[PDB]
Amino acid sequence: MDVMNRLILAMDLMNRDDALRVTGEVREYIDTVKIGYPLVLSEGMDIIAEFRKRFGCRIIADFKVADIPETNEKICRATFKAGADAIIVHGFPGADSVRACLNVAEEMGREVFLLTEMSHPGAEMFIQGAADEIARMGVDLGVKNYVGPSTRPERLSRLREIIGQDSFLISPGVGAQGGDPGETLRFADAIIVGRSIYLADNPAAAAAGFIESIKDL
Amino acid sequence: VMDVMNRLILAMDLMNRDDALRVTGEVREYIDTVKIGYPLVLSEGMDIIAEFRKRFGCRIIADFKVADIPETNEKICRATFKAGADAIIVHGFPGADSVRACLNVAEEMGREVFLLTEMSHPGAEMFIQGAADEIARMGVDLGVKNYVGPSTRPERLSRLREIIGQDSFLISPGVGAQGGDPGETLRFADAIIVGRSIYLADNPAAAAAGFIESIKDL
Ligand SMILES: O=c1cc(O)n([C@@H]2O[C@H](COP(=O)(O)O)[C@@H](O)[C@H]2O)c(=O)[nH]1
Ligand SMILES: O=c1cc(O)n([C@@H]2O[C@H](COP(=O)(O)O)[C@@H](O)[C@H]2O)c(=O)[nH]1
Repeated sequence: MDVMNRLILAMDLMNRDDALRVTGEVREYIDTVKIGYPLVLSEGMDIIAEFRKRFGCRIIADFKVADIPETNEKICRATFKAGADAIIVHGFPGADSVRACLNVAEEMGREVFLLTEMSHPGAEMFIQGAADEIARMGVDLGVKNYVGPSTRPERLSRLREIIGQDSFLISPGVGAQGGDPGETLRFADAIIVGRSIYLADNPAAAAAGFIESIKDL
Repeated sequence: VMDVMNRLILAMDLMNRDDALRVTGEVREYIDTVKIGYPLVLSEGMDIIAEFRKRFGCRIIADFKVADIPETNEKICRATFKAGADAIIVHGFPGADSVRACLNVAEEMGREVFLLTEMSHPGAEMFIQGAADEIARMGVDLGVKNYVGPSTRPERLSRLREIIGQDSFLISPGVGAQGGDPGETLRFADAIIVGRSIYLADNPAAAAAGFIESIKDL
């Protein structure tokens, strides 16, 4: 995957008008938008096709898929039907649940991103202790795309070590949650940025600023 | 606790509105509580919750296995309750802050959180099972009153019931298609969740009636 400016917009605004306006304002800086449940549950899955019609951007569906294999398959099918190019899947529910997603992705053209360790404080309770093993499971399953935490660069670096330089790694927690853009890009291929752009007084200036920060990367 | 008719919750995972509405209507004399998840919601929109309420008397549990950071969890819960869900199911594995975010929204909006502890599928043994007793204990500490645990592992469901206490409410999937037994599961769970064994049946009403006959003494 080739992400313009190594910057993925996390579009978690919850109304269509604002979400479309803000995305339009920063469109020159990106070609990849992560759309999650806050927007989809507020405005419907039709929002994905609309983003493609308006912006001709890549769409990552951040649905943190975390069900049994049978249900995971249905979720992936519905999601790719809506025009998502990729979907984010939790590793914690185990290999069969990940494989179900990989199967559908193969069938419909698309990519699976495996979420290993999460960026928020609560990730330390259960996820962190499992995260290296989750990454190894991804490697065993042939997963090529991964998500790991900007807020813990040593954990992100370890994730990169496990999956190797050939795998693709994106990383949230930049800005609002405390992660640094430049440091994150030592290890990740792209950074995910939500609030620091979409809640900014001037989202365009915010996006430009991030790119300035990582300009020599 | 919610008064689940016949201790039986329909897992409505059909992916088109017409079939989902048909099947739910056919079993409505037997079931007043319907679990709606992402297969249906991502196919037909959140307004499907409204359509179910309009057509049927039914309580709606949104099985969204919420598993994000606290800030995103709050948004998901808000959107879900705005749409009319009585309750939402949240994963415990992302930790206490993520669960608390959901509880806080549920409290403000006058709705309920169900905490998913251990899962019913084989993959659950890899990571979830080893954390599940602690996830459940965490739920109790956080004041969670409603839980989900696996019919496919009676020993684990029994332990989960111990941890949460007799006063907590416990619902359990994996009955039928995944191999769990209705009666055995009701030793520990307040209600069983049944999907495919009802919604793929030639006569879903007959299938529901059959489940109820098998648990009539309970
Ligand atoms: O470990 C993780 C995985 C996520 O996808 N995300 C998500 O990435 C985004 C972060 O946005 P923000 O920059 O506003 O903190 C959100 O959409 C959120 O759900 C996260 O913050 N940490
Ligand atoms: O541990 C779990 C938690 C779930 O919510 N569920 C879910 O409960 C249902 C099971 O349906 P079924 O009876 O067809 O196997 C599905 O909606 C599924 O996603 C599960 O099977 N095991």
